[PDB]
Amino acid sequence: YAMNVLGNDWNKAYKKSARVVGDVIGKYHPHGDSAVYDTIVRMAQPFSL
DNA sequence: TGGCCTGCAACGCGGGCATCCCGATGCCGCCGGAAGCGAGAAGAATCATAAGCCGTAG
Repeated sequence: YAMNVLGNDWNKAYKKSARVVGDVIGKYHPHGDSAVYDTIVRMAQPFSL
């Protein structure tokens, strides 16, 4: 939902992950930073999904 | 297509009968072995008590 509200489509340029992590911690998931980053890494691994 | 079962006819040998000689055997007495499973001991299958990682959380 945060990535959709931010407006980062597939046909756009890349963006830094720290901004997205900070936004998620600030608005919706204020439960640390390690879990969100680990979830992002897990979603980014091709051999994991 | 080749071989087998059976009817007809001819031949032979053994079933039955008795008994004399005979071989097992039931019984009796004396001696042997194995069973008797109960118990002691060893081996093995199974049960009971720690970790390692799977991913977000502190």
